[PDB]
Amino acid sequence: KDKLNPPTPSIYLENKRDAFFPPLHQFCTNPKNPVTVIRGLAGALKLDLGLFSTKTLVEANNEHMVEVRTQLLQPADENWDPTGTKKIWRCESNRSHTTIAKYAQYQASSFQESLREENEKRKGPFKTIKFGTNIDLSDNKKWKLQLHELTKLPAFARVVSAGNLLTHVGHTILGMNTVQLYMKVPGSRTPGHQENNNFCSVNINIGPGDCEWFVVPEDYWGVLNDFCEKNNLNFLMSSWWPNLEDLYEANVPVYRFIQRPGDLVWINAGTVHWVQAVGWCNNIAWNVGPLTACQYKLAVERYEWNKLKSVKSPVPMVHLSWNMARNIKVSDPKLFEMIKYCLLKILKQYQTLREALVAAGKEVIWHGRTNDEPAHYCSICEVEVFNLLFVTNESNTQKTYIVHCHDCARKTSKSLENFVVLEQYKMEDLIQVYDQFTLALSLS
Ligand SMILES: [Mn+2]
Ligand SMILES: [Zn+2]
Repeated sequence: KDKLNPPTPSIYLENKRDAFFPPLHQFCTNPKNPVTVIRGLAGALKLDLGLFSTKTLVEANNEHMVEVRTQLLQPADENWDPTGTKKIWRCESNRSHTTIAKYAQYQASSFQESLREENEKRKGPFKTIKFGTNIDLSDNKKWKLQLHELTKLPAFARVVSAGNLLTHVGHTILGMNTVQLYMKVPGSRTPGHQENNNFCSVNINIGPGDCEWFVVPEDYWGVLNDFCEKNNLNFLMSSWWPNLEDLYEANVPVYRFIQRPGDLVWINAGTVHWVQAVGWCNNIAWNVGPLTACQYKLAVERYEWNKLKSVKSPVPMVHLSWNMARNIKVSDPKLFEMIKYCLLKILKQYQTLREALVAAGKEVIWHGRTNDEPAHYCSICEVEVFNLLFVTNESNTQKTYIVHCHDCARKTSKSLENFVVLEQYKMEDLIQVYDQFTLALSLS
């Protein structure tokens, strides 16, 4: 079917008015659009892309760390086994570190070399290439001008904004509410994935070359998960590059398009995607969490799925839910009922545990909280832990307060004789927040 190769939802901006036009915001967050390509974005806003050129970055922080992926240069949209025999899903992506200065040297000399090949005139085997990925631009003192340029974007797409759920977590989540940079040569691949906890993502191509994108809607993610399982791959943790013929045969639609310098790509909640550089270019990217029922629902789903798969959630959805009820007026009836439901579940499970502890003679110690103190995760199994913290007698004594979840502490110390129970929030306080959380009226 032509329905298996659908057109890409696109918007062409000419000027600042197109960029601040409110229906643009509604178009991007609409669940029917798995991806939106906003063409001409940097031009419309007069964004100085030159601030993210390799030359500028070398000048600013030449010793900054780069994660290198070493890959094979593959033809077009395919991925072949090393021998050139069959197309397969597993893709080779070996890891190391370098600096901005050293990758730049390779980026530049790579281009000079293809110029000379182009003037030499005249199934693999395939060449090897290096991709500079996940460069951390969180530091405002190292990247002042770079980060300031991005405040020129319309609010809904900014790293920081009042309507962005990630802004209400109350703490930095590296790569999500901070900017990441990518430095590329042709063939550089970002393999198939969903965003962390299914949050939306924003990507701007700095240029000068293009990137080619492949996109699959959220509700087909299960099919791709089955493919991975059948091919001995972990959907969440392995590197894989889908066989397009396998997908067409399984009746999975695939969006495909080119991102040019200055184009902004909006990846909607839960959308599955993978990317390769066609030319020489840099990209920047981060996440955004719109206040919609669909975004919250999908984030919670992946949060629960991550527990089953023994994978840590970078977004602490329990802490976030309480922050919302504490500080945000919610006027969408569906979204409100979702949050209220989750808080109720958290509260009941917490009340159930606290009473079992008390019935069994275990002391609960008032420990409280400092402000801007992150959510805590279990030092053993890395699940989020809320309110009741399990700390060893020794770690308590030394005031290191190393956190365990209840189950991990029990597996170590059968009657918890090796632990103290620390409580961060009074129950009366939590009941109050829940009870005062009501649906706000909006006429929109
Ligand atoms: Mn992504
Ligand atoms: Zn644990």
